[PDB]
Amino acid sequence: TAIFSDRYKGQRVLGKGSFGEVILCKDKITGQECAVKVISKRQVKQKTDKESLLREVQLLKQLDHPNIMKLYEFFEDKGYFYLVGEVYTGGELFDEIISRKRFSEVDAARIIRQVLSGITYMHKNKIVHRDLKPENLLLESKSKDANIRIIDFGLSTHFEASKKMKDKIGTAYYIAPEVLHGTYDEKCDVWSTGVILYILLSGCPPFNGANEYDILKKVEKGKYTFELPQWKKVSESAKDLIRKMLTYVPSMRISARDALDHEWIQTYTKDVPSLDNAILNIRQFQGTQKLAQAALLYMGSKLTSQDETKELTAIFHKMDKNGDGQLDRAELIEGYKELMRMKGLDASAVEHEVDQVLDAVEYSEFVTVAMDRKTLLSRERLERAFRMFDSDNSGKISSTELATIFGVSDVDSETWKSVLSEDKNNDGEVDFDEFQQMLLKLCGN
Ligand SMILES: CC(C)(C)n1nc(Cc2c[nH]c3ccccc23)c2c(N)ncnc21
Repeated sequence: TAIFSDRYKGQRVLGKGSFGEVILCKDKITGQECAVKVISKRQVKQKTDKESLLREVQLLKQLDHPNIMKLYEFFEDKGYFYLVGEVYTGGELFDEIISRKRFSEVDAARIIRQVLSGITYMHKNKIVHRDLKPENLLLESKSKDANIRIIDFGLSTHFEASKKMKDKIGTAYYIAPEVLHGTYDEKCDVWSTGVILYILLSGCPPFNGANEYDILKKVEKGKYTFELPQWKKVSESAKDLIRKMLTYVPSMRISARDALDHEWIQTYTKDVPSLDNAILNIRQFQGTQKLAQAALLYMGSKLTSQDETKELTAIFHKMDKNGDGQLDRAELIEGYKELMRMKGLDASAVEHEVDQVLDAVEYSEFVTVAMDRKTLLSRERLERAFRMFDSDNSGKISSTELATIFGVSDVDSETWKSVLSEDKNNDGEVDFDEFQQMLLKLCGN
């Protein structure tokens, strides 16, 4: 088997996806940029054997469709899997819809016609997504008229899903009822696309709730209504496709192929009023999801930072021979690499990361800067998410909004209310510092 680091080099972290982090890597000869998903074998358990994974990857490489992500290579070592594929700079689909001023059924029809064309192609090759959601709908380029590329097709079949809430944010909305009970087939992707189509034309999920188990309760029952003012401006054929896509029994449910031939897809692609109420609801929804996610990733980063701060200090304590509390530049690289070796790109990137800390910055001061640089992304994303969530720029977030944020994050109502009081003002609203202080107290600080 070939080695990944010998062919590729890490450029920058693009983000966090399902089953692992996505790194922008570049080929050391041709210079081709690629987005590599790094799945840790310790944190992610396999549902299938090695021969089944190698056979699916081999097929996935030969598959090609303009609305499906392209996979180029695959590597494996003692504790990692490297899925190498194409880079898409357009970002998530919903992040683009919140920035534009006008959105209509013609935009939603062109969006879902692409998603269906991608799903139809992957169904013919006997590949299922299972966890289809807006987060997996990336745009190929920064231009407005850009193709939608679906990511993570077939990973759910070979890798076990996470039980951590930071990895399950917003999944309960789009999951099909048959997937929760065990027996399911490719029709679960039509339900998920049906839920996305519902949110594109209204901005509120069909199966909604104040917590994960309340959302799954509505999904399992399978009941939903078009009883909102925003559904009056929408056509009847759009609702007929939704009714067919959200049919409880999968055998009675429409296929991805037959959904393209529907009267709504054929009329709105081949009067069209703007859905203004849906844009504000998608904006309010997207912001709530991203702040709830950033809150959990901030709490997770503080726990791993405190865990790694004491670990790096214990490694440098043993390496200190005389006991002056100082170490050489070459020694700090051996200890910083030892911290990475114990906790699961290469030696050159590890040596560069130590030089980046030493340019700014005693080994106690080195750990303080090095560990703050690891959390720099999670601290800034939390503040940026709080600012975006606070659309009226009042600087505060009300108790009703906190209950919605903590509700999506699965933090119990009685737990965050006890933490809020440990701020005795009783204002019924909190600023960023007060919100940050609550998250710190909710993760043992
Ligand atoms: C989560 C973010 C938005 C950072 N992300 N995720 C991906 C998907 C992805 C990147 N590499 C993969 C390998 C197997 C399956 C899925 C993937 C991806 C990509 N291609 N290009 C730019 N960003 C990407």
